[PDB]
Amino acid sequence: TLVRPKPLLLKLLKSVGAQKDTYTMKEVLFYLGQYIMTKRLYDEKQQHIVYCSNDLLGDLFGVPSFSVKEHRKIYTMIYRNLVVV
Ligand SMILES: CN1C(=O)[C@H](Cc2ccccc2)O[C@@H](c2ccc(Cl)cc2)[C@H]1c1ccc(Cl)cc1
Repeated sequence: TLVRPKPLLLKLLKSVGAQKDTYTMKEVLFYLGQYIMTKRLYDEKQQHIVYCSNDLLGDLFGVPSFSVKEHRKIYTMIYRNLVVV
């Protein structure tokens, strides 16, 4: 499943080295994750928790925080920022 990220997500992916306009979900998650890890949006004590308030990611996802353990929720928010090819 190749997807085409909407402007805002494309901007975040490319901010961590992404170069294409089209990607597989695994590549999206990889860059999305390198973005979180690079910025250190996660909590040191509760490392599965992400704080993205006032961030590009918070804008993207529409939430102030989320847990990486909630896969369906993460998939939902990501899907809202891409069109499936
Ligand atoms: C599946 N996956 C990844 O591919 C990347 C891996 C990565 C880490 C560092 C540098 C490059 C690539 O991120 C994973 C991950 C990110 C953040 C947290 Cl808090 C936990 C796992 C994890 C992940 C990516 C995105 C999201 Cl929203 C949740 C988890």
